[PDB]
This record gives sequence, C-alpha cells and structure tokens, in this order.
Amino acid sequence: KEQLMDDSFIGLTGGEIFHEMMLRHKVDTVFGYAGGAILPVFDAIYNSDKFKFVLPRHEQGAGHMAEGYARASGKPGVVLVTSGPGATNVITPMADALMDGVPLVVFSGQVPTTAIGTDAFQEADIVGISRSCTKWNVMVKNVAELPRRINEAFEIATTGRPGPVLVDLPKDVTASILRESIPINTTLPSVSEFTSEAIKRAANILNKAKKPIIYAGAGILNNEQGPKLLKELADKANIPVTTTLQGLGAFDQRDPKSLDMLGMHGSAAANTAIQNADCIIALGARFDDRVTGNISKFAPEAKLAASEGRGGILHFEISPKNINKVVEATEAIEGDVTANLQSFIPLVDSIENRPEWFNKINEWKKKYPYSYQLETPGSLIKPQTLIKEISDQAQTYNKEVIVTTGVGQHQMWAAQHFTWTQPRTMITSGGLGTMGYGLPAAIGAQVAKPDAIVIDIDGDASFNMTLTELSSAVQAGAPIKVCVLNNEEQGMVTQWQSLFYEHRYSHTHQSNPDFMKLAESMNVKGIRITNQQELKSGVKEFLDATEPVLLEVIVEKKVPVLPMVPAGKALDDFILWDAEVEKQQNDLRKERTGGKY
Amino acid sequence: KEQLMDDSFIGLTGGEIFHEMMLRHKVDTVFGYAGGAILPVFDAIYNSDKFKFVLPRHEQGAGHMAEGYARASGKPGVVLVTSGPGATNVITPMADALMDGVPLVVFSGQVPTTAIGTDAFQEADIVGISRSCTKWNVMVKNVAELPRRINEAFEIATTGRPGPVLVDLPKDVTASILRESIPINTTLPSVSEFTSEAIKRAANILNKAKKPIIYAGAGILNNEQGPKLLKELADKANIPVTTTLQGLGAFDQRDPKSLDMLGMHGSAAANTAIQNADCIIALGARFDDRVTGNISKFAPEAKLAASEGRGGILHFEISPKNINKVVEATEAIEGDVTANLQSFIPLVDSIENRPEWFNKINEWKKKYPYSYQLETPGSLIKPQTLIKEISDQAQTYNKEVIVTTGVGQHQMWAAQHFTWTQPRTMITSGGLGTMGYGLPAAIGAQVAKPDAIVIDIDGDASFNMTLTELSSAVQAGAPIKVCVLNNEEQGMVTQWQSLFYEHRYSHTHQSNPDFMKLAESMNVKGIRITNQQELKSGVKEFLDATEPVLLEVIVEKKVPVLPMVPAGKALDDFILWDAEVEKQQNDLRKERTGGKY
Amino acid sequence: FEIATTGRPGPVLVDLPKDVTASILRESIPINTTLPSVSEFTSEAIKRAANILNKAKKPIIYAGAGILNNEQGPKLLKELADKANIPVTTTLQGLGAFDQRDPKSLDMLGMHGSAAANTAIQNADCIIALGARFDDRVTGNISKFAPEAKLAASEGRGGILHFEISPKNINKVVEATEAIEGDVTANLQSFIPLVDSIENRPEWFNKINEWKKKYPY
Ligand SMILES: Cc1cc2nc3c(=O)[nH]c(=O)nc-3n(C[C@H](O)[C@H](O)[C@H](O)COP(=O)(O)OP(=O)(O)OC[C@H]3O[C@@H](n4cnc5c(N)ncnc54)[C@H](O)[C@@H]3O)c2cc1C
Ligand SMILES: Cc1cc2nc3c(=O)[nH]c(=O)nc-3n(C[C@H](O)[C@H](O)[C@H](O)COP(=O)(O)OP(=O)(O)OC[C@H]3O[C@@H](n4cnc5c(N)ncnc54)[C@H](O)[C@@H]3O)c2cc1C
Ligand SMILES: Cc1cc2nc3c(=O)[nH]c(=O)nc-3n(C[C@H](O)[C@H](O)[C@H](O)COP(=O)(O)OP(=O)(O)OC[C@H]3O[C@@H](n4cnc5c(N)ncnc54)[C@H](O)[C@@H]3O)c2cc1C
Ligand SMILES: COC(=O)c1ccccc1CS(=O)(=O)NC(=O)Nc1nc(OC)cc(OC)n1
Ligand SMILES: COC(=O)c1ccccc1CS(=O)(=O)NC(=O)Nc1nc(OC)cc(OC)n1
Ligand SMILES: C/C(NCc1cnc(C)nc1N)=C(/S)CCOP(=O)([O-])OP(=O)([O-])O
Ligand SMILES: C/C(NCc1cnc(C)nc1N)=C(/S)CCOP(=O)([O-])OP(=O)([O-])O
Ligand SMILES: [K+]
Ligand SMILES: [K+]
Ligand SMILES: [Mg+2]
Ligand SMILES: [Mg+2]
Repeated sequence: KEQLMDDSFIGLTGGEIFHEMMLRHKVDTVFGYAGGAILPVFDAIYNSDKFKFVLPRHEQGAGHMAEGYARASGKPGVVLVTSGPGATNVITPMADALMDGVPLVVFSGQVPTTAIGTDAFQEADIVGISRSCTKWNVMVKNVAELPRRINEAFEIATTGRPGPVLVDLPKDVTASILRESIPINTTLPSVSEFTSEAIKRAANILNKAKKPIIYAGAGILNNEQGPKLLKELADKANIPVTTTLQGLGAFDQRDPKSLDMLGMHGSAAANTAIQNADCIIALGARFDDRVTGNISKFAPEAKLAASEGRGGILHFEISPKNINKVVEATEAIEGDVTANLQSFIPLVDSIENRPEWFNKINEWKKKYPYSYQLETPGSLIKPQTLIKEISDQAQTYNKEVIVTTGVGQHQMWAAQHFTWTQPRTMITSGGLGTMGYGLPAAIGAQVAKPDAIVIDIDGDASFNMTLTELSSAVQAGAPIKVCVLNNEEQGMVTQWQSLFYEHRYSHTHQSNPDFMKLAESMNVKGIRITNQQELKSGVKEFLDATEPVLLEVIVEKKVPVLPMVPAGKALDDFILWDAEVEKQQNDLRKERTGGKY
Repeated sequence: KEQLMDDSFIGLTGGEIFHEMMLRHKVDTVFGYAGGAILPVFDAIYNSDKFKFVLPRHEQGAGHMAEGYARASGKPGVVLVTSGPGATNVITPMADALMDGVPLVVFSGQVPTTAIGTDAFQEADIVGISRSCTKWNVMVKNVAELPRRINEAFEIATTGRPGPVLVDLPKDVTASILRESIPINTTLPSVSEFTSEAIKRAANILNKAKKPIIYAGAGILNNEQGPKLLKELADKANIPVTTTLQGLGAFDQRDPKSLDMLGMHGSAAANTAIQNADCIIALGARFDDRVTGNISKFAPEAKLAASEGRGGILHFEISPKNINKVVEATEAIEGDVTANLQSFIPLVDSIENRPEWFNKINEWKKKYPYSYQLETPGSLIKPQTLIKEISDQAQTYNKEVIVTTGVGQHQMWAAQHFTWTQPRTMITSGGLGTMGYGLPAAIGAQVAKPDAIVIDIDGDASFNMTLTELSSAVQAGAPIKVCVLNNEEQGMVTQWQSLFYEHRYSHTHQSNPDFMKLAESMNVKGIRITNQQELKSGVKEFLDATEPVLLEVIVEKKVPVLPMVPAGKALDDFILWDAEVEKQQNDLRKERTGGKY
Repeated sequence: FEIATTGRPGPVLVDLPKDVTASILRESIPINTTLPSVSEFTSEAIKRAANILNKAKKPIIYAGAGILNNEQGPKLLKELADKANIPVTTTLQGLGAFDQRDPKSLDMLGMHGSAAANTAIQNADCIIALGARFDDRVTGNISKFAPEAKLAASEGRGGILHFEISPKNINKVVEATEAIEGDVTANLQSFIPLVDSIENRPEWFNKINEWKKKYPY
C-alpha cells in the first residue's frame, strides 16, 4: 500500500505540481501568456531552467507557435494561457490542430471553483466552447487529481490520431497545496489476428495489381521510420507515389516514381494516375474533399477492380472513425501505418518492371508539368518563379530547410514548386486553412529546430493577420525567414471571383503596410525585391541572413493557381494552364473592371 | 391567403435576400472579411451603396469593431465572416459581447449542407462552439427560412439584455434561389400588475430611507432617456450617485452628488458610501464580482435596513437571470429600467436636504481623492497625470469625445481620472476583459460617430495584441487617436506580482516595437512624448490632428493602481495610496530584483 | 464507484460497447486501476459558527438527508441537540434522523410540514442546517423565509450555519452566515466540543411547547 501511494508531492502547490509534471513529460518548451487566473502557475515556473518559455504578443500566436513546434519536432506543443479571453483566443489554433492532427496540450487558467457559473470576471466556459475542437478536455477540480489529468492529456494528445486537448485550471486549485498521498501511477507518464489477416488479404490484392499507386499522407510522418518503409514498399513492388499537401516530404520527389501532389491543385499527372489505378494503397491519408474531387467519380478503376476481385483500396488508418468514412476500403488495416507496413512488405511480391503502367505514368508526367506564364520583358516577377528560386537556393545550404506557409495562392504555389525531399519540412494549415498561421508556426518550428533554416512563405493578407508576432521572433531568438508574396490582394479569393463571379472583386483588396518600415519597427532585417533583375541576389541575401528577416517580393497580380479541379468535377476533369486563355482572361478582366484590374 | 404570403423574394439568391434584409433592418455598416464559403453573400453585396463595409486585417478585429460600433451607436454591430477559421476567429469578440451585454449579429459562412459533419475543408462546428458565448444561434437550412432567421437574430440581439447572436449560412443555401412564397411577416422586422405593485412598494421603502445611494450601471445607457431619468430621481429625492465602470458617463461627475466609480479600483468614498447606505437603488447593474468585494460583507447597512423594514436593495433589472443572482433584492423591479423609472419617480417623495448623510458623503469625498505620487524633478511622466492631461484638453473641442481602452492599469486610470459627463462615451471590455479591444473598438466607434473625437487609451501589451488594425483605420477613413501608455510591462499583472508574489515577475515583460516606425509603416501620424516638458504640447498635437494618429507616452513603471480592494476583502477594506509606503515598496523591489526593476 | 459515493452521492453511468466487453485484455495495466480505494479555513469557520450558536437564544436544528450518510450522523445530531438544548425539525428526506418521540422534536417542516415546525423556524434567531439543501418545498416564499435568523445575522447575534458537503449547494438558495464545508458528521465532531452546554431555555421552549400543542396534525 505504501508502495502504491506517493507522498512526494505533499506540500507543493498545484502550480509547483504542474511544473514538476512538465519535467516528467520531458517538455522542453512552453508557449504562453500570463493573466490573473493562471498566476499561481506562472509563479511556480518563475525563472525555471527546466524548459524554454516563449512569449507571443497574442494567445493565437502561442497556439500556432505550439503547432509549428509540434509538427517540426514530433513532440506535443504545450500552451499555457489565462482564463476568459486568454482561453478563447486559443480556439482557432485548437480547431486548426484538430483538423490537421497536431498534438497540442493547452493549459488554460480558470476563475476559482467557487466563482464558476456566476458570470465571473474573465470567466469563459472553455470546456464547453472547446469541446468540438479538442479530442478531449477536462476541468481539474482538486489538486490531488492534477497529476492524473496531466498524464491523461499528454496520452490522449499523442495516441491514436494526434490532436489537441485542453486542461482547465481553476485558480484555487493551482494555489491550493497537496495534503494527501496520491497513487504513484499518476505521478509518472507512460497486432490482432483480425488485422494480421486483413494485412495478408491486402498483400494478396496488391500482388494481383497491374496499375498500383501509393497515396501517402500525414500519418506516414508520425513515425520516424515511416518514410523509410514507404520507400521500401514503393521500391519492392515498383509503385508510383503521390502525396497530399500534408504528406509532402514523405517521399523524395526527385525519385522517378514520384507523381507529386494530388488533388484540387495537385499535378494533373497524379490526378490522372489515381483515376486510372487498379489498386490504391492509402497510407496515413483521410480522403479529404480537397483531394478526392467529386466523390462519386473518384477512383473508378480501383472500384471496378475491387468488384472484379483484382484490386481496390487498401487503407492503412489509425483512427477507425476515418475508415470507410468517405470511400469504402477494400481492406482496412487498422493501427499505426508504419508498424503495419513492417508486416505488409514481406508478404508483398518483389516486382522488377511494369512497362505499360510506367509508360503511361511517364507520358502523363511529361504532358502535365506545372506550366504557367513565364516573365516577359518588363513584367513583374511571377509567383511560381519566385518559389522555384527559393527552393533552388535553399538547398545549397548545409542545413535542414523547413517551410511554413499562410493560406491562399502562395501556399499552393509553395506546395507545387518546392522540391520536397525530407519529412516534417512542410508545415501548413490544411484542414481548417487558417490565414495568419505562417509566421507563428515558423517561430515554433524554429524553436524546435534551432539549427534549421525556417522559411515562412506567406501571403500579404495572411501575413497581415498576425504580423505583430515579428517582435516575438526577436524576443525568442528565432531567426526565421519570412517571404511575403505581395500581390496586394487576397489572391485565392480573387481567383474564385474571376472564375465564378465575372471578375466582381467584392472586398478582397486589403491595404498593406510598408513592409520594410514595419520590419524596421520590429527590429527585423528587411529586403524588398521589386523587379526581375533583383530576384536572385535578393533571395540570396534573404537566405544568407543570420538574423530574423522579412523579404517582400512584388509579384504578378490576378494570376490563377493551375491545374485546378473545380468543385463538383472528377479528379481527372481539370483546368490546365493555357497561354492564350490567360491572355483572353486578362483582356476580359480589364474590360469588365474598366481597367482597374 | 395571398395577403399573408409574399412572392417578392422569388428568384433571388440567399445572398441577395441577405442583402435586402440588411436594408430592411436599417443596417448602415457591416464589418467583415471574405472567404470561400461566404462568397455567394459577398457577391450579392458587391458595390452595395446601401451600407458601408469595413474590412479589418483579422476577424477578431471585425468583431471588436462591431462591438465598438454598437456601444457608440446603440444599434446592433453586424459581422460577416467565412466558415472555419473566419468563424472561430470571432469567438473572443462574441464571448466579450455576451459578458458586456453588447448587441452583435454575427453571420458566418459554412460549408454546404451536404458536407456538414464530414470534417470538410474549413468546417467548424461554430453553432456548437459559440453556444455558450451567444444568447442564441442557428444554422439556416434552406433559403425559404433565411428571412425569418435574420429577423429572429436581430430581435434576440436587441431585446432583454442585449447580446451577441450567430447565424450560420451554408454556401449552398446562400447560393440557392428562392422558388416559393414565404409568410409576409417574415420579410419585415418588428406593465404587469405584479411589477406595478413592486414599484409602489419600492417607492415606499425609498421614502423611508435616511441614507440612500444610487448604484447605476450599463443598463441605464440602453435608453436615450436613461441618464435624464437617473438625474431626475437623484435630484428629486436628493441621492448621491455611484456608477460601475460600464455605467461611466450615465451621470455627470461634475455634479456634487457624484460619488464616482465603485469597486475593486473605485473611489474609497463610493465604496464607503455603499457600505453605509440604508437603501441601495440598483439601476441597470449586475453586482459583478469586481464591484461587490467580499459578497458576504457587502452592503451591511442595507441588509440590516431590509431586516428592520426601513430600507434594502431596490433592483431595476431587465433580465430575470440577474435578479437575486448575487445579492437578494428587497424589491425586484423587472423590465427596462428607464420605463420603470417613469412610474417610480412620481411615487417618490421630493426631499430638500439630508444634512447628516451628505455631511458624511462630503467628508468621505474630501478624504478619499484619487491620490498618487506626483512627478518629481527628472522623473518619468506619471500615468495618472497623463490621463488628467488628456481629459482636460479633450473637453476643449466643440466635439463629442468617446474613449475606448485596452485592459490593465491604463484602463483603470482612464476610468478614475477622466471626467465622465456623457452617455456611451466609455467603451471598454469589462466582463471578459479582452486585451486588444481598444484599437478595433475605437475604429468601430469612429465609424458610428464620424464627427466625434475617439481616443483609444491603450496599454503597450494590449496594443501589441491587435496593432495590425492600424491599416484598417486608414482604409476605413476613421481618424482615431491612439495613446499608448508605454510602461514596457503588463502593468496590471506586475502589480499583482509585486503585491502577492514578492516581486517575482514571471513572463510579464514583452518587448515592444518602435511605435513611431510602426505608425509610419501603417501610414499613421506618430507622436512620442518622452519627458514631462513634452506632455502638454504633445497631447495638444495629438488632439489637434485630423488624421489617424498614434501617440506613445513613456510613463513610470511599477506603480500600482490605488485604491484597491484586495480579493476576499470587504468593499470598505481598501488599500489607499501612501507616499512612504510607495517609497519602501520601491526600495524592496530594487533589492529583491537586484536592481533590475 | 468513487464519484457515485463521494461528495453528494448520486448516479453515474458507464456505457459498455459490445466489442469492448467481448474483447480480451492482452496487455498489462496499472495495478492501481485493478483495486478500489480538515482545512484551516473550515476549522476557523467552525469556531466562528460555535461562537454564533453560543449567543443564540432561539436556536433550531434543520436536519436533512446528509446526516443519514454517516452511521454516526444521528448520534451526533442528538448529542448537539442535547448539549445546547435545541429543538429539531427535519425534511421529508431527513425523517428518522431524530427520534420524534423526543420532546425536542418539532416534526417535519415545509409545504405540508407541521405548523409548529414552520412557526419555529420563522422565529428562530439561529438555524443550524445539517445536510439539507433548502429545497423549494421546504422554504416557502424564499424572500420571506427565516426573517428572525436574517435579522440576527445582521445584528451579529445569529444567522444560518450551513453544514454542507457540496459547494454547489452552499449559498445557492439562502445566504449562510457561516458555511461549514464537508461531511456534516465529521464537522459535528469538531463543532460540538466548542458549543456551550445549555441547561434550560425557558421562554423559547415555552413558545415551542405552545406551538406544538396548538398545531397538531
Ligand atoms: C487553399 C487550400 C488548398 C488545398 N488543396 C489541396 C490539394 O490540392 N491537395 C491536397 O492534398 N491537399 C489540399 N489542401 C489540404 C487538404 O484540405 C487537407 O488538409 C489535406 O489534404 C489532408 O492531407 P492528409 O490526409 O495527408 O492529412 P490529415 O488530414 O492529417 O489525415 C491523416 C490521416 O492519417 C491518419 N493517421 C494519422 N497518424 C497515423 C498513423 N500513425 N498511422 C496510420 N494513420 C495515421 C489520420 O487519422 C488521418 O485519417 C488544401 C488546403 C488549402 C488551405
Ligand atoms: C482590470 C479590470 C478591473 C475592473 N475593476 C472594476 C471596478 O473597480 N469597478 C467596476 O465597476 N468595474 C470594474 N471592472 C468591470 C467589471 O468586471 C464589470 O464589467 C462591470 O462592473 C459591469 O458593470 P455593469 O453591471 O454596469 O454592466 P453590465 O455587466 O453590462 O450589467 C448591466 C446589467 O443591467 C441589465 N440591463 C441591461 N439593460 C437593461 C435595461 N434596459 N433595463 C434594466 N436593466 C438592464 C443587464 O441585464 C445587467 O444585469 C473591471 C474590469 C477590468 C478588466
Ligand atoms: C408531494 C411532495 C410534497 C413534498 N413536500 C415536502 C415538505 O412539506 N417538506 C419537506 O421537507 N419535503 C417535501 N418534499 C420533498 C422535497 O421536495 C425534497 O425532496 C426534500 O425536502 C429534500 O430534503 P433534504 O434537503 O433533506 O435532502 P436532499 O435533497 O438529499 O439534500 C441533502 C443536502 O445535504 C447534502 N449532503 C449530502 N450528504 C452530506 C454529508 N455527508 N455532509 C454534509 N452534507 C451532505 C447534500 O449535498 C444536499 O445539499 C415533498 C415532495 C413531494 C413529492
Ligand atoms: C481573473 O479573475 C479571477 O481569477 C477571479 C474571478 C472571479 C472571482 C475571483 C477571482 C480570483 S481574484 O478575485 O482573486 N482576482 C484574480 O485572481 N486576478 C485578477 N488579476 C488582475 O490582474 C492581474 C485583475 C483582477 O481584477 C481586476 N483580478
Ligand atoms: C470553403 O470550403 C467550402 O465551401 C466547401 C467545403 C467542403 C465541400 C464543398 C465546399 C464548397 S467548394 O468545394 O465549392 N469550395 C468553395 O466553395 N470555396 C473554396 N474557396 C477557396 O478559395 C476562395 C479555396 C477552396 O479550396 C481550396 N475552396
Ligand atoms: C480570405 C482568404 N480565405 C478565407 C479565410 C479568411 N479568414 C481566415 C482566418 N482564413 C481564411 N482561409 C484567402 S485564402 C486569401 C489569402 O490571401 P493572401 O494571404 O494574400 O494569399 P494569396 O494572395 O497568395 O492567395
Ligand atoms: C496580461 C494581462 N491580463 C491577462 C490577459 C491576457 N490575455 C488577454 C487577451 N487578456 C487579458 N486580460 C494584462 S491586464 C496586462 C495588460 O498590460 P498592458 O496592456 O500593457 O496594460 P498596463 O501595463 O497598463 O496594465
Ligand atoms: K514539387
Ligand atoms: K472621474
Ligand atoms: Mg495576396
Ligand atoms: Mg503596459
């Protein structure tokens, strides 16, 4: 009994217990912001040398920083904020983390238990508000249960599909002192025959396939061996590989078997290949509606193969909720994709050549490059060209390169035109798609990986959302590299307004600050590229900098991201770039807007 | 039947119907930000000349702007945002509006009804998330019900205790076209014997009182005749008047009967008077826990009088939920306080003099001024002095003057040291207490009242939260006046850390940008006051400006807001300013921090 | 089981999916999960409560279901009533907590309670609420409830002493002059020794006995 109970926390405040549990969970970084209700915890962590504390300018900043940290490091991102508005300000980052499967542990101060439900000063019902944007949450009601709840939070955040959790900390609980012993288990952190048979059946199906394709996503990144086993499978059975936006970097795009990204703005070669494949191996991807195109018209050849007993969809998925949610799996392989790949690959036959399939694959790649209208004499820099320049120069350094983005056209062009080669190097808001993510995510990733080059490829409207966090990067010592693609428009929305609303640009042009004076005011280096002849040397200065730096690039306006699978269309029913079409579109836009755009 | 149905909307899209209903509800301003799911509504309002559209840099900005607009104008603040993160970004302003009783009508785009519940692109469960921070919300499910739901929203937002509502607008609903007639009532906007007897009993109680006091709050501001009837009552029955933070401006503070603000940081004269009053007339105030002090020790003399049948608490309250919630009312007068005052006052006896009560009142006012340590040769400007300077110079213009604030010490000093004389001139986050409120609220108030001087008295940490909205003020043509009290600290938190945590300043010093370069980058005039000899002329330049302007003032650091009723103490158990005590505290802080603070 | 039986006891539900109850445990589990299981603040409140009762000239015990939740509850209730010479009324749910045959029994109070019990609580200067929640079948019109105890509280010579285990039910309906948080039986063990022994209350019990005589059922 004495062996099962622990007295070592007796005499500590809840805040002190919190501090000790952070250490036991190997937390090396906390992102947060103080306030009245969370003071007992801030007093306990005062001058701690046990972890780095990162102070944002806004709690949304703390949230997205913790996300960037978690995606760069594979560890949970820990957030510590006060009650009321400190807590409600973390709602967008929590919903973001939930949609993108990001392990976030949010600790929010709360008014004393005696004031809850009285419309108290700085009281929000954050447990109610965050229910739908967390995997789980709880309000701690006494200090004796605080260690158990902290263990529970970290365990839930990091198991199954990773995601956000919230633990609410009333001020009287964190100020109270533990007076009683607690179970010692609470003071420390931590293949079915059914699945084994599904794996065997899956292998037998793949061994019949004549047109296989791997559709790989974020889940493969959640194990360090993931990308290795993906390559091992693709190499053994000779299978072309496409990834989602969130799977970018899971497979070496330089490899001949790389089909690049699929989906709404993915390669027409990848989209064509998945529409014609007789066997689809879905590895840690959830068939999102930006990827599938028209669901009823998705993967016709794999559905036919399944019906004829010679292919189908093999779905390696850790969360049962996402199995058979969108598309019917021919075989569902439940659990960690990397673990299940270790069992799968040895049952898979080695294949030397697939001459007709790869003849088709190579023909599609050749006819469907990411084409766009190149610069002409006197024109502005094209945003596609800028991305290529950054990608080509960044790979010259002897350092890891991590990219974060905002949301919009710049995000899609970054996805398309960067060459992705390493896991956890694309850190982008995909499911919720939060403008403003890019800068704080970069700071969080830079803190996780202090020897990495971290580049925030950002849109001007996105950057405007959270640009106050530039001060935070300086104060944290995070030498991030922000590149603002300044088209002076919410380009992704003007793209839709051009295509579907006859060039009626309804409130999609926000005015920008002077980004060079802004950088100066924030004590950040500033570079501005305004013409084609400054692109190369300006990008070099940007990447050579050893301090935080903001690069502004003036780029062409009103240019669409192509290819594009419009809403309602099948994945292989895409719009492609055409020079003459673009020219006509420009003329039509000019006429319709009286020359304003 | 034809007389009761209406066909006039047949053939319009949901977006077009939205637009027409804004007009029918006399909306003259919409605050919002575009995105994919709300495009059909943005297309319908394209180039509308029916209202002004205000574009922020962040949807939180739109939310707080709409709040500032509503509090300045008495009209609901209308917000229009997209799905997913556009919607979750309005959660803090909704919780803010709920706590402070602000009529907000939030319209959020949503993914098509066919995608709801599928973890769709940019899908949040905003109806679930916002349930607890709205009076009411709804998801519109077909276009035929869109006019009814819009009417419902405006009606709920503006009746009872005003507050926020949310209406969720799926993209397929707002793109769909009305094909059927709808009830014509849905296409147009819009004293019990029990209460009458309570009013009579209330008058009889007041007519017995020998030490009455009026405790007036935000509710009195919700009717244009409110302040007039408050004055009429105070004048007739010869009653001293104290207000909450949110009631500031309900009563002319220049009047001899003014006791100023009560509460945690209110006047010790007001706090003493309410602790000794035999009759408390609570007019549109909710007995918040920043006001009452220790509840069991609150208003002892009024409780005694009630028990002896010669006084008590007379609570004029519109929301039954807030009657007898905190303190027992001797008489509850349910409904609009202004309407019920019209019945009340004629039953109230006219009183010429109250010599002993006003002898006490005048003695308390004399001994309890808002004292503080004045400037000395070479010292920094004191923040209390700055506020007095602004208040004195602002009243020289022939214009209305509206003040918004951030949250913290600067907010309390603004409340204490301004002289409040007019209704709806103090626009401040009180119940939720949201840092970052000040700048966007000012923009919203300036749009509501374009001929007013609007001054955001802001803290440096608060201002950092949302400073990107400076661009928004320029783009909106709102010549707001921002005064940043730069103490380089989260002063309200360092005040608590000094007093209760032995000068352990745990993460309460955020680094600031260069505010003058920041202003320049945002195309805003900048003024910096760094010493005592620049205060007068700098404040004059600030107020004389006819364009948006940011004033930075360097002020004394580590100075507490006094008086202060510490948590747990009775309202009349306050800390007062003492020169020697302040000196000792400075010496102790210097010793404990090794001279750092 | 722990939640059901601690604090204010109440119902809990555990939902058991068929595939979980048919599945077989394949992994070890923490051994703690395979086995079942006075603050200075409250101590000071108890002392203040005793000082208030020691001033009372018209005390009454209002006892409810909470006193039944400890086997020693009724014993300590009797010990208190006997020591300080206090009449006892109970709720419907407290029936049987006190021997109704005892001369100090006022019977049940409330909507259909004895008019003697109802009269006594309306005239008492000190009300000792033991494990009872001031339900709306018991209090009658809340604003008119316990006028003499409210007056005594304001004059610093009585009031309501509420022994309650669930903070949610403290100051929910009526303001407690002293709130004594936790198990009523445990807190009575501390309380009674601080309470002065009283031999007679001639005028109060003269009123009590007159009310019982004129208000039978
Ligand atoms: C403007 C914009 C345009 C976009 N267009 C595209 C586009 O064209 N193409 C595109 O791909 N995306 C696009 N997106 C992003 C898209 O919305 C989704 O975010 C993304 O496709 C999801 O990719 P994913 O399935 O790999 O990742 P996730 O959403 O994180 O899903 C991962 C899946 O793997 C599972 N999983 C997690 N861990 C494991 C494990 N250890 N083992 C097994 N399974 C696991 C998860 O439970 C989940 O089901 C766009 C986003 C924006 C903002
Ligand atoms: C750092 C900080 C310190 C603070 N310290 C203080 C302080 O010292 N003193 C202080 O006063 N505040 C202080 N506050 C603010 C405090 O938290 C509350 O916000 C404020 O006191 C509420 O004032 P109120 O009751 O008048 O307004 P509200 O909270 O809006 O309540 C108004 C009440 O009137 C009712 N009502 C509304 N309309 C009508 C109507 N037409 N007729 C009748 N009734 C109506 C409402 O239903 C409600 O019950 C502080 C805030 C901060 C951030
Ligand atoms: C037709 C009808 C008529 C009724 N009329 C009457 C009437 O006239 N008179 C009457 O009395 N009732 C009447 N009732 C019943 C009434 O509605 C309530 O059910 C009852 O009065 C509650 O009694 P109680 O407070 O003792 O019990 P409970 O409702 O169980 O409350 C017990 C309280 O003690 C607390 N408590 C529990 N355990 C402990 C502990 N260990 N230590 C300290 N505190 C503890 C609880 O948290 C709770 O606050 C009537 C019911 C019906 C159906
Ligand atoms: C955050 O509010 C609470 O924690 C709270 C709410 C309701 C009831 C009781 C409390 C605890 S408290 O009264 O002691 N206030 C407190 O802890 N912090 C506190 N901090 C300030 O700035 C740091 C300013 C301030 O009131 C202006 N209150
Ligand atoms: C906002 O998402 C939706 O409205 C949605 C979500 C799930 C299923 C269907 C829809 C409607 S949609 O597929 O037609 N997309 C849409 O309306 N807007 C849209 N806007 C973009 O930028 C303006 C970019 C973009 O995908 C990258 N989608
Ligand atoms: C308004 C909007 N989307 C809706 C929206 C609104 N609000 C938020 C917080 N997030 C999103 N995604 C976009 S993508 C425009 C982004 O503009 P940008 O940051 O300048 O990027 P770009 O011009 O490259 O498309
Ligand atoms: C951190 C904090 N309060 C907790 C907090 C945290 N986060 C938010 C969004 N709001 C609040 N109210 C305060 S009041 C400090 C404010 O500092 P300031 O804006 O520089 O003002 P001042 O120094 O005058 O007190
Ligand atoms: K690429
Ligand atoms: K004043
Ligand atoms: Mg842009
Ligand atoms: Mg400050």
